[PDB]
Amino acid sequence: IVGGQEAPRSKWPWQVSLRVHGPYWMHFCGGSLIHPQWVLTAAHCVGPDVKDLAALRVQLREQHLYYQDQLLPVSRIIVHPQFYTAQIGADIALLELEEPVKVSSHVHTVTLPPASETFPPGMPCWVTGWGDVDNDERLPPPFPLKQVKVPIMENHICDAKYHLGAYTGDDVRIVRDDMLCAGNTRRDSCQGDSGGPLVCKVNGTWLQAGVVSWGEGCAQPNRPGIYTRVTYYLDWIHHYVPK
Amino acid sequence: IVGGQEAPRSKWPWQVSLRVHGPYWMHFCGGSLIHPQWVLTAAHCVGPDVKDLAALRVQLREQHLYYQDQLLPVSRIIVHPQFYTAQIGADIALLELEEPVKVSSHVHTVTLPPASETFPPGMPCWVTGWGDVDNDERLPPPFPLKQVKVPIMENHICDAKYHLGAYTGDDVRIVRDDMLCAGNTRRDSCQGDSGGPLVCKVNGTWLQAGVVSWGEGCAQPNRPGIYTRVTYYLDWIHHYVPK
Amino acid sequence: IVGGQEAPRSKWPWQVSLRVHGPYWMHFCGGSLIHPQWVLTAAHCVGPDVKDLAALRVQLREQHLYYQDQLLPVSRIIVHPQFYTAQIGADIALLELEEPVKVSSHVHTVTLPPASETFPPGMPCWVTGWGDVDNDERLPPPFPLKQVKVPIMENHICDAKYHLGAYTGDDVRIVRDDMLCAGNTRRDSCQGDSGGPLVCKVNGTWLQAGVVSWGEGCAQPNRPGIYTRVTYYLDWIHHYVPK
Amino acid sequence: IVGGQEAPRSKWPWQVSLRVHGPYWMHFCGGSLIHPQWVLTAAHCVGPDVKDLAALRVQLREQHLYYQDQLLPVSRIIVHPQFYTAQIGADIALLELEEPVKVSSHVHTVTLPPASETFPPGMPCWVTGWGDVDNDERLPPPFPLKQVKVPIMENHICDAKYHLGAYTGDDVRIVRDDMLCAGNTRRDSCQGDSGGPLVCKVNGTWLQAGVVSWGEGCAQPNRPGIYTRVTYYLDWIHHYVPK
Ligand SMILES: *[C@](=O)([C]([C][C][C]1[C][C][N][C]1)[N]C(=O)O[C][C]=[C])C1=NOC([C]C2=[C][C]=C(C(=O)[N][C]3[C]C4=[C][C]=[C][C]=C4[C]3)[C]=[C]2)=N1
Ligand SMILES: *[C@](=O)([C]([C][C][C]1[C][C][N][C]1)[N]C(=O)O[C][C]=[C])C1=NOC([C]C2=[C][C]=C(C(=O)[N][C]3[C]C4=[C][C]=[C][C]=C4[C]3)[C]=[C]2)=N1
Ligand SMILES: *[C@](=O)([C]([C][C][C]1[C][C][N][C]1)[N]C(=O)O[C][C]=[C])C1=NOC([C]C2=[C][C]=C(C(=O)[N][C]3[C]C4=[C][C]=[C][C]=C4[C]3)[C]=[C]2)=N1
Ligand SMILES: *[C@](=O)([C]([C][C][C]1[C][C][N][C]1)[N]C(=O)O[C][C]=[C])C1=NOC([C]C2=[C][C]=C(C(=O)[N][C]3[C]C4=[C][C]=[C][C]=C4[C]3)[C]=[C]2)=N1
Repeated sequence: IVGGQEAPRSKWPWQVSLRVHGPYWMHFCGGSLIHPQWVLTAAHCVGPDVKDLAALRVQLREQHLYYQDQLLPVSRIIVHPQFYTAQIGADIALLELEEPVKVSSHVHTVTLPPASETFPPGMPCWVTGWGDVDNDERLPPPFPLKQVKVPIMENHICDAKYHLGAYTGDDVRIVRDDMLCAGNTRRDSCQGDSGGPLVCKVNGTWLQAGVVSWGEGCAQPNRPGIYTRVTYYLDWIHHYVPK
Repeated sequence: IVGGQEAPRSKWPWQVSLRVHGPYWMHFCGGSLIHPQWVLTAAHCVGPDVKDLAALRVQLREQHLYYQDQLLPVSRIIVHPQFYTAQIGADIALLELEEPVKVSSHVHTVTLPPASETFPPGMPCWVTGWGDVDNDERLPPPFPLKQVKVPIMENHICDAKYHLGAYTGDDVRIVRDDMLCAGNTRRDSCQGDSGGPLVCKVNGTWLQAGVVSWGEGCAQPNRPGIYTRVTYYLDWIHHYVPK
Repeated sequence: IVGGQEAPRSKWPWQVSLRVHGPYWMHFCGGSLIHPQWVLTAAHCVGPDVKDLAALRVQLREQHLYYQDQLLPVSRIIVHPQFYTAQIGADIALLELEEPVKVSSHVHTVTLPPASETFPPGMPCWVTGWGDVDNDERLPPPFPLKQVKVPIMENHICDAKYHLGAYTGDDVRIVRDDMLCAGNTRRDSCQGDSGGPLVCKVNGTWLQAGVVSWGEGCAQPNRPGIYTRVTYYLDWIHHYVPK
Repeated sequence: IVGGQEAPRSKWPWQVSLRVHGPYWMHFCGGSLIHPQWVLTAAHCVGPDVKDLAALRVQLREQHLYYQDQLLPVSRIIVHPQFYTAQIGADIALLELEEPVKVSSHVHTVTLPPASETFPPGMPCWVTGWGDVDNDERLPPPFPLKQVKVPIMENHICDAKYHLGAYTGDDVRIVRDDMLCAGNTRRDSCQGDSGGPLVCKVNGTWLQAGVVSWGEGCAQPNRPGIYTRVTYYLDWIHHYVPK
């Protein structure tokens, strides 16, 4: 997370940390609890190649990473089949936990938007996570969960920005239709936030508009953050995740 | 190059080394001379973002890197407008030297193939460069130009193998048509060879069939190397390079 | 600490951590509270060259590094005038706090030994700290305080071992008189523990026998840990720390 | 070498390069040819712990390291018995080649100074090597052999310099009698030059006055290069090396 700051402990009850087995269960990606037994994340965080579930764990809402670890095993990794790379698209995945979690004020699901929802450009949204606080710049210990207010941006406008200073032809799609974008040169998500959530308060309730996907660096000029548009894959998600 | 030997002084007279400015003019990609004023290379070596031409130079064939440097300035960098990432495709580009080079037995251009050339399996080809000699293993000083004979396989054979051990649907094409496939777990090109040539001997003449592009690691099981299919972009090349 | 276990919250009330300014107040060495206003540590941790005091801070006993920081500023760095390198000797130093500390059962001083105490082999001694759990292997987060019981051996026994597999002449002392040795190939202190305490229970009381100094690697064969012998420097310590 | 330049092909015909086995025979220290079959160097380059000879080699005068390599095996490694660390002293050693090298105008021995010889402070001397061109920054490829003119300085005046900005007491020796110093904030030897020679032209003839040993950083303020004084160990060398 670039810009923004440490999050109050009562905020973002659905944020989660993905841990991979090594000298210690290390955080490699963010995620979100969208259902007592399901975690929404970014496909590249766990794909394209097949993974060994034995080496993966999910950590629910934690104020400071690693301090009060309570690792939860995963039973299934469902990576969207159209995924191969973040730039191409369909960068979204599902993690089924072996046991549902006992929700509470402190830890509970976030809500998916309805297939109609669109989130207008210049709409206040928040992205959260434990990622780098800047290009090649780790979040130092005690590893607090961070948050930043980032403005949504019209799909075509981000595509347009990504063509500036680039040899890529203007009519060649870079930011694709299954993507969403937010951020500026001051506020943005970075490495370590991947698979994390982008949420916006709509009519007084929180909806996940996106999943932290990719981008050319973090908060770079004319290089806004690119996210996997959630509304776009709701049908795929609901094929596994009960309504 | 993985699984090769040091190349003799009389071979690959068209090989070139691209140099980036820094504490010293470091080698970051390969290339090939297709004309006294033009060099063929990979688009991901110089793009998708526009670079400062000043920080780039070209070194013509050397037996060992940095020892007999005679760096040459570049006046133009032309990247195929279709390019953005190597996996997507169109990983091809051109460089125009500020002056034409005097050709000879030790350094002359390579012949481009006719639009109808296929390069089918069985037919032996070679790939050259100064890249790593294995995953994460840099070429050791004095940095000799290496060569290796690589087996060519049909595009659909490689595509099917890139799906083995992957979540990507067998239906989603990975190895695209503007691409060419070669190598195995003992012979392959690695990081540092990108942009360099892949040549096959046809009717006694040497033809550049590909441009070192990408792959999942080097010489890895079920992940043969992927090269930009040169015949697919001939028309584009001729919009800049004389026939 | 090498080959230990995580330490209980009620043990080692004198153990402290030294922090140096940077992206965050990072732990670089260990120490011990010997007086409400004084901290004992290794001279190599803060010298031989004079440092900017403002850039230094001291953290009192903590169960997990960085979790609950309450950094305390330092007004004076006092390094034994005889120190230059640890192998040579006099690897001892004093830190005076700008303010005295309020002691309790969780945070109190350690008892220094009487000038005549020896600590012969077969004595119960422990060494604590936040250092590496092995050679080039950092203590993984949440960074718990570790402890390990180390076997103490006579100086001449360690001096002879350091000579095995070495070109240094036998009559050329390596482990010097103002030094003490402990540990084996399974129990030792490592990088990061430097300056911390080595305590031994003697007749119901805990006494600081030495200060973690140096060694060739950690827990390496014939290379036991070497500590500055505290009894050797009582007179010096007392020219600053009131009796 | 800091603040110097590439050496003319016909200077320092005695400079040598020490190679250690690994992915390739990498340079780790310098040395000098003092007899057709003996190489003078620093003990900290090959000790204090015993090394395996099969892993060591010797490369003679080379304009560019690694280019025209012709490694020579070493029959024996003689490390002064009083050596343990560079700061303590006796940082000198001898390498006995398996064969006598055939001297020539381009490759011959340097001369040892007479026991009574005293290089006056201010003496115009030269230090050669392939070490870093500055603190933490390697010598770029093609790795030319550098040289720099460094002024010798009085042993006492250096000891004093090293106490400035240091807690070490004034009457406590840092720069000892078996050492000598040279260089300033613009001219000095650096990591990789260790074991190399420090020659001075005396009465029309080159004498090796020092062996690159140690120092705090390279070219740092009030931290001149410290070298093992050769004259001091003439008797020890002649005990092995003929006349
Ligand atoms: C992401 O955090 C970044 C975010 C970039 C910002 C988003 C908006 N502004 C910029 N995305 C990124 O780097 O995308 C690259 C796409 C081309 C991120 N951090 O790290 C990654 C890549 C990554 C690193 C490591 C892993 C991993 O270790 N996964 C484990 C390995 C494993 C072994 C056994 C069992 C399970 C697993 C999963 C995965 C991805 N992206
Ligand atoms: C390529 O060598 C690899 C080859 C992989 C093998 C092929 C067959 N088996 C595997 N490909 C690769 O890494 O692909 C990545 C995905 C597309 C290679 N090595 O490094 C790259 C990437 C790269 C590294 C460095 C630069 C660079 O520094 N370019 C300079 C920057 C600059 C500034 C000013 C002026 C000019 C320049 C060019 C570019 C690309 N690919
Ligand atoms: C010590 O932990 C090791 C312990 C080794 C074991 C003991 C028994 N078995 C082996 N000792 C060591 O490495 O000694 C080396 C010399 C002989 C240790 N870890 O790191 C050190 C050295 C060291 C590293 C870093 C600093 C430092 O950064 N100090 C800061 C700089 C600064 C600037 C401004 C204000 C204050 C400061 C302090 C210091 C020492 N020893
Ligand atoms: C020396 O180049 C530096 C020079 C510093 C300058 C001198 C005047 N201004 C500063 N000295 C140094 O760092 O001293 C530190 C002492 C306290 C140098 N560079 O690196 C070293 C240390 C060193 C590194 C590596 C080796 C080595 O690899 N030796 C091999 C290991 C081996 C295995 C099998 C068979 C043979 C060998 C030899 C040795 C020393 N000093």
